[PDB]
Amino acid sequence: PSYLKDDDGRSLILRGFNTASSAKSAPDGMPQFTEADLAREYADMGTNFVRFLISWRSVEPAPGVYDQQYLDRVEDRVGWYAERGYKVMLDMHQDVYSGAITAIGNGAPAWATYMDGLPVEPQPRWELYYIQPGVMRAFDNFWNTTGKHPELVEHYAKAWRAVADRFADNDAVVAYDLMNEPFGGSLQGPAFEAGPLAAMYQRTTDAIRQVDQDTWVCVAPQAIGVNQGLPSGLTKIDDPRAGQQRIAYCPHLYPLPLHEGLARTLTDVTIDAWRANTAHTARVLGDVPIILGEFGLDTTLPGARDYIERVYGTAREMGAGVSYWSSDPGPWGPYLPDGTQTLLVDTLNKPYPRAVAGTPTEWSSTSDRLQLTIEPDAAITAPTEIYLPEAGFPGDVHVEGADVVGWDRQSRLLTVRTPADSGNVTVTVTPAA
Ligand code: NA
Ligand code: NA
Repeated sequence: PSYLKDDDGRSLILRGFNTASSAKSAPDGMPQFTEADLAREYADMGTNFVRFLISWRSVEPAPGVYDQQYLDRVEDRVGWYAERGYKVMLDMHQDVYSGAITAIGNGAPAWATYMDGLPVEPQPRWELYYIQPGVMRAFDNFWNTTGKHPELVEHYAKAWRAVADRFADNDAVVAYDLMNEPFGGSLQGPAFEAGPLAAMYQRTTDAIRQVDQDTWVCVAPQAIGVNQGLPSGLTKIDDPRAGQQRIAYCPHLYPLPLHEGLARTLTDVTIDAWRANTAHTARVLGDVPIILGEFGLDTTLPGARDYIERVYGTAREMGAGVSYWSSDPGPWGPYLPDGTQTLLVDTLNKPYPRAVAGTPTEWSSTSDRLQLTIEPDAAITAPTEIYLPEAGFPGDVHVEGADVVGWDRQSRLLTVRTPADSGNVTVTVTPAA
């Protein structure tokens, strides 16, 4: 597998949350999430990544007019993450196109929503709004399948350029996720993914690269079908940056059965199919890094822990980053509304390598042990950086295979140094006696 890298050339293993669904309908575009909430997250789970929801409607409230005060608010939040050593992926988020479809949808500004008078009647599940005539038309207009709105993708690309212009020099931002769960309307499958979807990604990448040459551009397949383990027809996106391509692949995982009986078997084979397809499309895109941009479930469902642990194990084997859906309060999230921890906290709170001085070829961890094998890179001078939870590591560390450079018992960051001229190096970290 391939990895995103920090400025020191270290390979990044990304672990965090989507923050947050509450942003979707917030008048000011911000999630109901405070700096104290982030402090709690970090203290409880030692996460190092966030998929932070932004919105086109907040970026471009009128055609060609960008809201710099909104971008100030996003920058403020990114600062909270920066102060705690997080890396940030900005997600241009939508579901069901726009709030203006009837609230139910979110994403596009009202001026960019053309339903052409076609109906959007109430449905028993939110996902079924996607196939209502007015919503299908709004998407068909956006992709210019109707031929009536070529301007919409151009506006979208330039809205992304405005965001990239603000964040190009932001050391905490590592990725731009160009579109949440792309939906093709009357176009579905390769006709959509290799057609207007890929075309929008190319135009948007090109626009972004006018102002930001180094942030990873992350592209998703269409969500319907592919979320459930079907193949993607997405095609390769060109990166005009000088030097190596910085495109990454950011699919989601939402097995149909969602964890017991035949449902468990179906979910397990879905993971297998999803893995094979994800690996294939990551190759098509140029042997690119993978970020599992969303997965999640009601943690109060029997079998939830086993599912979660299998997904993280799979991500680890694939060298994938993970942003769990989501940090929002409730049974899916790490905390219930009153602040009580769910199953997720103890499940996610395990040792992991955050930034590796070389390619991690394999690793494992339990509550009181981490082992990591590194393919060396002599060019990297920064140490390997590892998270160790206090539960299992209440005092000092015992490290075999590396020299301890620092052990910060407050931030929970262990830094170690390994030789680069002795082949692959295995580092094992356990609690001091
Ligand atoms: Na409109
Ligand atoms: Na950056």
